[PDB]
Amino acid sequence: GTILIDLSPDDKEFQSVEEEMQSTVREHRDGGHAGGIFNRYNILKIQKVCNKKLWERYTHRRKEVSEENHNHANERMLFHGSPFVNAIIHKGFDERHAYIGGMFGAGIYFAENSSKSNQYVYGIGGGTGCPVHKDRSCYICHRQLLFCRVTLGKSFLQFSAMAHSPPGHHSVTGRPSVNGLALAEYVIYRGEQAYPEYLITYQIMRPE
Ligand SMILES: CN1CCN(c2nc3c(c(=O)[nH]2)CCCC3)CC1
Ligand SMILES: [Zn+2]
Repeated sequence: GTILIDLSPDDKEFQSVEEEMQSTVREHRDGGHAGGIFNRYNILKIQKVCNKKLWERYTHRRKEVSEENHNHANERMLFHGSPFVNAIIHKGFDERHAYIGGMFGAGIYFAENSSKSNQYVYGIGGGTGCPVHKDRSCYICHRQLLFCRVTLGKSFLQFSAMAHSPPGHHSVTGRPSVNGLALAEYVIYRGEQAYPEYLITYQIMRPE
């Protein structure tokens, strides 16, 4: 039941999603090993992901969380990078999309920094890079990220450099405690707490 609707570059919605993508690029501690060397992207396409059943699954769970947290879903828009982006947009997030080895346990991880999610497009640590050239810094091959609506509810705060949520919480927030420029990362433990709203197709750009 998934349909993908292309947004025009003239559409304010295209422009606001592009800006979130470009404006949350940072430098990574690996010097670009996992995700490549770049300061900005070439955005090729932004599509709205439309699935009624997956949307209703999300909103149902959002209302449950909200009623357990003084009517506050604590909903954010966050990036997700994965080799399984085609399955996510068709069947939703579920326990097959869980980072078993994540630092906050086996859940589904999201980032405020688009460049953080970019490191996972070709797999954990960037895998072996693009399928065509085996290059984690490929500037030719088209990459995809999801920009997702995520219900955090009561989030457990972890200060730091499928499982269950900590008791009494709906998610975990990984707060950076060393790299002053890094934005937060987040984990949910139920697929129904995220909806993949935008599919973004891009290339990373070689710095001049
Ligand atoms: C194969 N899995 C795909 C998604 N994945 C993933 N992890 C993270 C992020 C992400 O976008 N995808 C952003 C925060 C850091 C962790 C874990 C590995
Ligand atoms: Zn390539």
